[PDB]
Amino acid sequence: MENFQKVEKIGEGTYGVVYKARNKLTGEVVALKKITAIREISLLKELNHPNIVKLLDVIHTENKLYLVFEFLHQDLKKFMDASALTGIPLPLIKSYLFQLLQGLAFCHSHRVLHRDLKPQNLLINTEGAIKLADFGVVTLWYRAPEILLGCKYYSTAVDIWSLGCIFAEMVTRRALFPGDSEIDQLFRIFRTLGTPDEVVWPGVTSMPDYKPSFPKWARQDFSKVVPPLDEDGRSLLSQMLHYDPNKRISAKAALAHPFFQDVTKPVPHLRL
Ligand SMILES: COc1ccc(CNc2nc(N(CCO)CCO)nc3c2ncn3C(C)C)cc1
Repeated sequence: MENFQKVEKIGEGTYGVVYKARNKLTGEVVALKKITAIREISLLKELNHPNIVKLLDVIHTENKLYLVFEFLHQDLKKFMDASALTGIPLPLIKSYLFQLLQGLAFCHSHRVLHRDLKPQNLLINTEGAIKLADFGVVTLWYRAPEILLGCKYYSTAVDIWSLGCIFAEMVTRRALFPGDSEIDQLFRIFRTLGTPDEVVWPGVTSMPDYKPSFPKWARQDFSKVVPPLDEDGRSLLSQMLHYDPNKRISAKAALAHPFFQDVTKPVPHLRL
Protein backbone atom coordinates (compact mmCIF):
# COMPACT_ATOMS: atom_id res chain seq x y z
CA MET A 1 0.00 0.00 0.00
CA GLU A 2 2.79 2.53 0.62
CA ASN A 3 3.87 2.29 -2.99
CA PHE A 4 0.34 3.47 -4.01
CA GLN A 5 -1.68 6.69 -3.40
CA LYS A 6 -5.45 6.15 -3.43
CA VAL A 7 -7.18 8.71 -5.60
CA GLU A 8 -10.80 7.51 -5.08
CA LYS A 9 -12.97 4.56 -4.19
CA ILE A 10 -14.52 3.34 -7.35
CA GLY A 11 -16.44 0.31 -6.27
CA GLU A 12 -17.12 -2.49 -3.90
CA GLY A 13 -16.61 -5.61 -6.03
CA THR A 14 -17.68 -8.96 -4.53
CA TYR A 15 -14.27 -9.79 -3.01
CA GLY A 16 -13.63 -6.27 -1.57
CA VAL A 17 -13.22 -2.54 -2.05
CA VAL A 18 -11.74 -1.21 -5.36
CA TYR A 19 -9.74 2.06 -5.50
CA LYS A 20 -8.33 4.05 -8.38
CA ALA A 21 -4.69 4.58 -7.35
CA ARG A 22 -1.35 5.87 -8.65
CA ASN A 23 1.94 3.93 -8.41
CA LYS A 24 4.31 6.24 -6.42
CA LEU A 25 7.31 5.05 -8.49
CA THR A 26 6.04 4.09 -12.04
CA GLY A 27 3.52 7.00 -12.17
CA GLU A 28 1.08 4.31 -13.46
CA VAL A 29 -2.67 4.76 -12.69
CA VAL A 30 -4.15 1.39 -11.65
CA ALA A 31 -7.16 -0.14 -9.96
CA LEU A 32 -6.36 -1.67 -6.52
CA LYS A 33 -8.68 -4.24 -5.08
CA LYS A 34 -8.27 -4.97 -1.37
CA ILE A 35 -9.61 -8.36 -0.31
CA THR A 36 -4.72 -22.28 -2.09
CA ALA A 37 -5.96 -18.79 -2.94
CA ILE A 38 -2.34 -17.49 -3.35
CA ARG A 39 -1.51 -20.20 -5.91
CA GLU A 40 -4.76 -19.82 -7.92
CA ILE A 41 -4.50 -16.07 -8.02
CA SER A 42 -0.82 -16.27 -9.15
CA LEU A 43 -1.98 -18.50 -12.08
CA LEU A 44 -4.37 -15.68 -13.12
CA LYS A 45 -1.39 -13.35 -13.65
CA GLU A 46 -0.53 -15.54 -16.66
CA LEU A 47 -4.01 -15.50 -18.27
CA ASN A 48 -3.40 -12.47 -20.55
CA HIS A 49 -5.76 -11.50 -23.37
CA PRO A 50 -6.83 -8.18 -24.94
CA ASN A 51 -10.36 -8.71 -23.67
CA ILE A 52 -9.39 -9.64 -20.15
CA VAL A 53 -8.56 -6.92 -17.63
CA LYS A 54 -4.80 -7.35 -16.94
CA LEU A 55 -3.84 -8.42 -13.45
CA LEU A 56 -0.58 -6.55 -12.93
CA ASP A 57 0.49 -7.82 -9.48
CA VAL A 58 -0.64 -9.84 -6.48
CA ILE A 59 0.57 -8.35 -3.11
CA HIS A 60 0.14 -10.65 -0.07
CA THR A 61 0.72 -8.99 3.27
CA GLU A 62 -0.65 -8.80 6.85
CA ASN A 63 -4.06 -10.66 6.50
CA LYS A 64 -4.58 -8.53 3.34
CA LEU A 65 -4.38 -9.58 -0.29
CA TYR A 66 -4.23 -6.65 -2.77
CA LEU A 67 -4.71 -7.18 -6.45
CA VAL A 68 -3.35 -4.50 -8.82
CA PHE A 69 -5.21 -4.33 -12.14
CA GLU A 70 -4.99 -2.16 -15.23
CA PHE A 71 -7.51 0.65 -14.87
CA LEU A 72 -10.42 1.22 -17.30
CA HIS A 73 -12.50 4.41 -17.29
CA GLN A 74 -16.02 3.09 -17.39
CA ASP A 75 -18.07 0.00 -16.78
CA LEU A 76 -20.86 -1.30 -19.01
CA LYS A 77 -23.56 -0.79 -16.37
CA LYS A 78 -22.80 2.95 -16.30
CA PHE A 79 -22.58 3.11 -20.12
CA MET A 80 -25.93 1.25 -20.45
CA ASP A 81 -27.52 3.74 -17.99
CA ALA A 82 -25.93 6.64 -20.01
CA SER A 83 -27.26 5.27 -23.30
CA ALA A 84 -30.78 4.36 -22.10
CA LEU A 85 -32.71 7.13 -23.91
CA THR A 86 -31.30 6.27 -27.24
CA GLY A 87 -30.04 2.72 -26.85
CA ILE A 88 -26.54 1.46 -27.64
CA PRO A 89 -26.22 1.32 -31.47
CA LEU A 90 -26.54 -2.29 -32.77
CA PRO A 91 -23.09 -2.29 -34.39
CA LEU A 92 -21.48 -1.39 -30.96
CA ILE A 93 -23.60 -4.08 -29.21
CA LYS A 94 -22.39 -6.63 -31.75
CA SER A 95 -18.77 -5.51 -31.39
CA TYR A 96 -18.90 -5.77 -27.58
CA LEU A 97 -20.63 -9.16 -27.77
CA PHE A 98 -18.00 -10.43 -30.24
CA GLN A 99 -15.09 -9.21 -28.08
CA LEU A 100 -16.52 -10.69 -24.93
CA LEU A 101 -16.96 -14.03 -26.73
CA GLN A 102 -13.27 -13.81 -27.71
CA GLY A 103 -12.33 -13.27 -24.03
CA LEU A 104 -14.51 -16.17 -22.94
CA ALA A 105 -13.15 -18.47 -25.70
CA PHE A 106 -9.61 -17.71 -24.39
CA CYS A 107 -10.40 -18.26 -20.64
CA HIS A 108 -12.43 -21.36 -21.38
CA SER A 109 -9.65 -22.85 -23.48
CA HIS A 110 -7.47 -22.58 -20.31
CA ARG A 111 -10.33 -24.14 -18.32
CA VAL A 112 -10.94 -20.94 -16.31
CA LEU A 113 -14.56 -19.88 -15.71
CA HIS A 114 -15.76 -16.46 -14.61
CA ARG A 115 -18.98 -17.64 -12.89
CA ASP A 116 -20.19 -14.12 -12.07
CA LEU A 117 -20.47 -12.06 -15.27
CA LYS A 118 -22.61 -8.89 -14.95
CA PRO A 119 -22.56 -5.46 -16.64
CA GLN A 120 -20.65 -3.96 -13.69
CA ASN A 121 -17.77 -6.42 -14.32
CA LEU A 122 -17.49 -5.56 -18.03
CA LEU A 123 -15.14 -2.56 -18.55
CA ILE A 124 -14.82 -0.30 -21.56
CA ASN A 125 -12.37 2.25 -22.94
CA THR A 126 -12.40 5.06 -25.46
CA GLU A 127 -11.04 2.90 -28.32
CA GLY A 128 -14.07 0.63 -28.45
CA ALA A 129 -12.58 -2.24 -26.44
CA ILE A 130 -14.52 -4.12 -23.75
CA LYS A 131 -12.86 -6.38 -21.20
CA LEU A 132 -13.85 -9.05 -18.73
CA ALA A 133 -12.97 -8.18 -15.07
CA ASP A 134 -12.81 -9.67 -11.72
CA PHE A 135 -13.09 -13.36 -12.19
CA GLY A 136 -14.76 -15.40 -9.41
CA VAL A 137 -26.95 -7.81 -2.13
CA VAL A 138 -25.41 -10.28 -4.61
CA THR A 139 -27.18 -9.89 -8.01
CA LEU A 140 -28.80 -13.06 -9.32
CA TRP A 141 -30.02 -11.66 -12.64
CA TYR A 142 -27.30 -13.33 -14.71
CA ARG A 143 -27.05 -16.72 -12.96
CA ALA A 144 -27.45 -19.87 -15.13
CA PRO A 145 -30.35 -22.21 -14.25
CA GLU A 146 -27.95 -25.12 -13.46
CA ILE A 147 -26.43 -23.02 -10.66
CA LEU A 148 -29.90 -22.11 -9.39
CA LEU A 149 -30.92 -25.82 -9.39
CA GLY A 150 -27.92 -26.82 -7.28
CA CYS A 151 -25.45 -28.35 -9.74
CA LYS A 152 -22.10 -28.22 -7.85
CA TYR A 153 -19.90 -29.02 -10.89
CA TYR A 154 -21.12 -26.59 -13.46
CA SER A 155 -19.15 -25.72 -16.56
CA THR A 156 -18.04 -22.98 -18.95
CA ALA A 157 -21.64 -22.86 -20.13
CA VAL A 158 -22.57 -20.73 -17.08
CA ASP A 159 -20.63 -17.76 -18.63
CA ILE A 160 -22.38 -18.11 -21.97
CA TRP A 161 -25.73 -17.97 -20.18
CA SER A 162 -24.70 -14.72 -18.26
CA LEU A 163 -23.46 -13.14 -21.51
CA GLY A 164 -26.68 -13.99 -23.30
CA CYS A 165 -28.61 -12.23 -20.52
CA ILE A 166 -26.35 -9.14 -20.90
CA PHE A 167 -26.73 -9.21 -24.77
CA ALA A 168 -30.58 -9.13 -24.32
CA GLU A 169 -30.31 -6.22 -21.84
CA MET A 170 -28.10 -4.18 -24.20
CA VAL A 171 -30.67 -4.62 -26.93
CA THR A 172 -33.91 -4.03 -25.00
CA ARG A 173 -32.64 -1.66 -22.28
CA ARG A 174 -34.26 -3.78 -19.56
CA ALA A 175 -32.76 -6.67 -17.62
CA LEU A 176 -33.97 -9.96 -19.05
CA PHE A 177 -34.51 -11.87 -15.73
CA PRO A 178 -34.41 -9.40 -12.80
CA GLY A 179 -34.96 -11.83 -9.92
CA ASP A 180 -34.82 -10.74 -6.30
CA SER A 181 -34.45 -14.18 -4.70
CA GLU A 182 -33.28 -17.54 -5.98
CA ILE A 183 -36.77 -18.76 -6.53
CA ASP A 184 -37.99 -15.57 -8.17
CA GLN A 185 -34.87 -15.79 -10.50
CA LEU A 186 -35.64 -19.38 -11.45
CA PHE A 187 -39.37 -18.64 -11.93
CA ARG A 188 -38.70 -15.60 -14.10
CA ILE A 189 -36.51 -17.86 -16.31
CA PHE A 190 -39.25 -20.54 -16.45
CA ARG A 191 -41.98 -17.94 -17.24
CA THR A 192 -40.06 -16.76 -20.28
CA LEU A 193 -38.24 -19.93 -21.57
CA GLY A 194 -40.80 -22.53 -20.31
CA THR A 195 -40.45 -24.74 -17.26
CA PRO A 196 -37.69 -27.13 -18.21
CA ASP A 197 -38.37 -30.88 -18.40
CA GLU A 198 -36.66 -34.14 -19.41
CA VAL A 199 -37.33 -33.45 -23.07
CA VAL A 200 -35.38 -30.18 -23.35
CA TRP A 201 -32.94 -30.88 -20.50
CA PRO A 202 -32.21 -34.56 -19.75
CA GLY A 203 -31.37 -34.97 -16.08
CA VAL A 204 -33.08 -31.76 -14.94
CA THR A 205 -35.63 -33.54 -12.73
CA SER A 206 -32.82 -35.19 -10.71
CA MET A 207 -31.04 -31.89 -9.90
CA PRO A 208 -30.60 -31.16 -6.17
CA ASP A 209 -33.03 -28.29 -5.94
CA TYR A 210 -35.44 -29.39 -8.61
CA LYS A 211 -38.96 -29.91 -7.25
CA PRO A 212 -41.77 -31.75 -9.10
CA SER A 213 -44.03 -29.15 -7.63
CA PHE A 214 -42.52 -26.34 -9.73
CA PRO A 215 -45.27 -24.70 -11.79
CA LYS A 216 -45.21 -25.70 -15.49
CA TRP A 217 -45.20 -22.57 -17.67
CA ALA A 218 -45.16 -22.45 -21.59
CA ARG A 219 -42.17 -20.99 -23.46
CA GLN A 220 -42.61 -17.52 -24.91
CA ASP A 221 -41.66 -16.45 -28.38
CA PHE A 222 -38.21 -14.74 -28.72
CA SER A 223 -39.61 -12.20 -31.08
CA LYS A 224 -41.67 -11.12 -27.94
CA VAL A 225 -38.62 -11.31 -25.60
CA VAL A 226 -36.08 -9.17 -27.50
CA PRO A 227 -37.74 -6.94 -30.09
CA PRO A 228 -36.28 -5.40 -32.27
CA LEU A 229 -33.33 -7.79 -32.43
CA ASP A 230 -33.01 -9.33 -35.93
CA GLU A 231 -33.38 -13.02 -36.77
CA ASP A 232 -29.60 -13.69 -36.61
CA GLY A 233 -29.31 -12.02 -33.16
CA ARG A 234 -32.37 -13.96 -31.90
CA SER A 235 -31.00 -17.29 -33.21
CA LEU A 236 -27.69 -16.72 -31.44
CA LEU A 237 -29.41 -15.56 -28.20
CA SER A 238 -31.54 -18.71 -28.31
CA GLN A 239 -28.45 -20.87 -28.47
CA MET A 240 -26.78 -18.99 -25.57
CA LEU A 241 -29.93 -19.53 -23.48
CA HIS A 242 -30.50 -23.25 -24.01
CA TYR A 243 -31.42 -24.89 -20.69
CA ASP A 244 -29.18 -27.98 -21.16
CA PRO A 245 -25.56 -26.81 -20.54
CA ASN A 246 -24.46 -29.44 -23.04
CA LYS A 247 -26.65 -28.00 -25.85
CA ARG A 248 -25.72 -24.36 -24.95
CA ILE A 249 -23.43 -22.84 -27.61
CA SER A 250 -19.75 -22.57 -26.77
CA ALA A 251 -17.91 -19.19 -27.05
CA LYS A 252 -15.88 -20.60 -29.97
CA ALA A 253 -18.92 -21.71 -31.89
CA ALA A 254 -20.74 -18.47 -31.12
CA LEU A 255 -17.87 -16.55 -32.77
CA ALA A 256 -18.73 -18.32 -36.02
CA HIS A 257 -22.48 -17.59 -35.85
CA PRO A 258 -23.93 -15.69 -38.89
CA PHE A 259 -24.79 -12.72 -36.59
CA PHE A 260 -21.10 -11.77 -36.73
CA GLN A 261 -20.73 -11.80 -40.53
CA ASP A 262 -20.78 -7.97 -40.55
CA VAL A 263 -19.13 -7.24 -37.22
CA THR A 264 -17.03 -4.04 -37.00
CA LYS A 265 -15.36 -2.09 -34.14
CA PRO A 266 -17.16 1.25 -33.61
CA VAL A 267 -15.90 3.99 -31.25
CA PRO A 268 -18.41 4.60 -28.36
CA HIS A 269 -19.39 8.13 -27.24
CA LEU A 270 -17.77 8.12 -23.70
CA ARG A 271 -18.24 11.04 -21.40
CA LEU A 272 -15.59 10.69 -18.68
C1 LIG B 1 -14.93 7.50 -11.01
O1 LIG B 1 -15.29 6.17 -10.59
C2 LIG B 1 -15.10 5.11 -11.44
C3 LIG B 1 -15.98 4.04 -11.35
C4 LIG B 1 -15.80 2.92 -12.16
C5 LIG B 1 -14.79 2.87 -13.11
C6 LIG B 1 -14.61 1.68 -14.02
N1 LIG B 1 -13.32 0.95 -13.82
C7 LIG B 1 -13.23 -0.07 -13.03
N2 LIG B 1 -14.29 -0.43 -12.27
C8 LIG B 1 -14.20 -1.55 -11.50
N3 LIG B 1 -15.27 -1.92 -10.68
C9 LIG B 1 -16.32 -0.97 -10.42
C10 LIG B 1 -17.41 -1.37 -11.38
O2 LIG B 1 -17.97 -0.08 -11.55
C11 LIG B 1 -15.25 -3.22 -9.99
C12 LIG B 1 -15.42 -4.37 -10.97
O3 LIG B 1 -15.46 -5.59 -10.20
N4 LIG B 1 -13.10 -2.33 -11.45
C13 LIG B 1 -12.04 -1.96 -12.23
C14 LIG B 1 -12.05 -0.82 -13.00
N5 LIG B 1 -10.88 -0.74 -13.68
C15 LIG B 1 -10.16 -1.79 -13.27
N6 LIG B 1 -10.86 -2.50 -12.37
C16 LIG B 1 -10.37 -3.77 -11.79
C17 LIG B 1 -10.51 -3.84 -10.29
C18 LIG B 1 -11.05 -4.99 -12.41
C19 LIG B 1 -13.92 3.95 -13.19
C20 LIG B 1 -14.06 5.06 -12.39
